[PDB]
Amino acid sequence: MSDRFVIWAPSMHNEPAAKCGYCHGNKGGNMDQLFALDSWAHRYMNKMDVVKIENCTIGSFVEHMDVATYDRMCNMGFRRSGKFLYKVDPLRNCCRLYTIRTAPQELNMTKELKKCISRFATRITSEDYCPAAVASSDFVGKIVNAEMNSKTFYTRFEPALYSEEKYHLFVKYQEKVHQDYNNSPKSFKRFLCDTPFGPEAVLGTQESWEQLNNWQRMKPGEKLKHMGPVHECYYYEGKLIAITVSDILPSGISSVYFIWDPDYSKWSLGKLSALRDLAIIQRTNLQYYYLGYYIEDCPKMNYKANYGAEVLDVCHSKYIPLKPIQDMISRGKLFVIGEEETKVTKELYLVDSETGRGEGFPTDNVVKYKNIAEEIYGVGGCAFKSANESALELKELYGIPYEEEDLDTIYHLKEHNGHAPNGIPNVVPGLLPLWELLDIMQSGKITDLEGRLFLFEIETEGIRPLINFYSEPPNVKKRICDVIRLFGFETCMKAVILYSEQM
RNA sequence: GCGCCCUUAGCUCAGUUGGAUAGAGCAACGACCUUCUAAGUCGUGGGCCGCAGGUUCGAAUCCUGCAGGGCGCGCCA
Ligand SMILES: [Zn+2]
Repeated sequence: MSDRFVIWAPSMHNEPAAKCGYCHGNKGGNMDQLFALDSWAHRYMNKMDVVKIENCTIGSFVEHMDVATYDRMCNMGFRRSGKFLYKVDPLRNCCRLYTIRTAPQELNMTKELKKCISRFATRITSEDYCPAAVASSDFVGKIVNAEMNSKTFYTRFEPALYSEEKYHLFVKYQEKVHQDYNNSPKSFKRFLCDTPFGPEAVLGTQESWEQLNNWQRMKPGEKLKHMGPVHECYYYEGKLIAITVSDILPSGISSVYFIWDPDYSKWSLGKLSALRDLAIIQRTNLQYYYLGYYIEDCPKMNYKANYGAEVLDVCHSKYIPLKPIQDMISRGKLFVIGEEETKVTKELYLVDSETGRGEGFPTDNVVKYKNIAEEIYGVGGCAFKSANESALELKELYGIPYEEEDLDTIYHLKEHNGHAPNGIPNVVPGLLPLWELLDIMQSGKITDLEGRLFLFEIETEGIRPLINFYSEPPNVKKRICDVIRLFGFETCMKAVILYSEQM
């Protein structure tokens, strides 16, 4: 209990584009960003008026997942945001997302923000007192040893729980900068108190917290044992003015949000948490700092570019630094990196390994990459014809209810408003392409997992062994292999999958 | 994220915060001692400068820049 990987069958629940929190479905005269790329933009310009563009969501209702398994998941792209563990395919949807990582050892921050760190260190010091005037090329030295020998601004680590003290600034700040004058209490309990991470992992032992607050003088090499969300309050005198919210994985730290007190924002609390929590890595033995979820379609997130982020890729699990591809990722275009064996007529082969399913790939710094995703799932790419016939063989090979769709049926018609078109699109770079699934059955690798997994329906509550693969209903079998196309091959081996019918 | 502030001894301070780093308390020596030159009072002597350049006989000193020293509060899923 509370230790196995739990993920339900994804169901693309869709809503009108007005409900979108970032894009609203309107981006002026920038219809190229709305669709995949320019190739279909030149052809769907007159067809977009007859086909509605909604806000597609790809995700599932998860219960709990162990920290070790989720580390791949947050590296894959399925970053936690509430209990709806979700992701957005890079092809169709109007608001794409994918995890990013930052490295504090060699971050290439811009010179514009270099003046910001010069401001917070002067005021905090107690005037005459100075820790000697020496060279400070590494900015760690003047912050770690200054927060403890004074009472200017001291912090304290806390778990992710409920605290009444934060409520005062949690409401007024939204009423002040977010214009959210109607804040029910459920907006705090749901967001930062019910996480998919294991409750024992969040609790752990206080010893991990004890050494965590001792990060200032702890010697590197000590074994860390912290895994889960983190809350680092920002005390001042005898109150709080900022609340840090982030999640520390067993391999890195992922940040989400920030909160200020409206009028008590004297000490420029916004940039303090960011600049004094990526320096945790140097003092500890951690390796990664995840900024969270990146959105190119939302211009507001451009400040995260200065954080040294890392635009991810979900089709091939190959990290690539944000700055070298700053222009390439612009305008909301697709981003799938090819290989030396690039082909414009055959689909991509996939790899299912313990370390080769989103557990880091070897990367070279000085490399002039090129974009090949445009020639795969677009007008100029011939891979669509091969994908069109790929679905035909799936139906006549084993008997799984996957039927192809016509040429002008890639997106739901505006006449489909009266009947919700529940289903999983086949042309999705995030989803496993049909090329690899075809080789799975031929190679016999599907057989090993066959006969070991149990059929588990939420509305049935029945346990029965699997002896004949074709005896189970095909519609249920359809949902089983859908997750195999989305959530790592092997993976599902150490996991149990549930299904949703028409939720 | 943008703003105006000051970048001189181990310290506080001068040179309208541009033309020698000087007094004073400290630690040093000493004609200064009833064994108060290791708790009097007087000569004072080592303690000399920050990272780069910038436009001028000139730079502790109009500072664009950087690391470190001052002040409203921000386009912060
Ligand atoms: Zn959207």
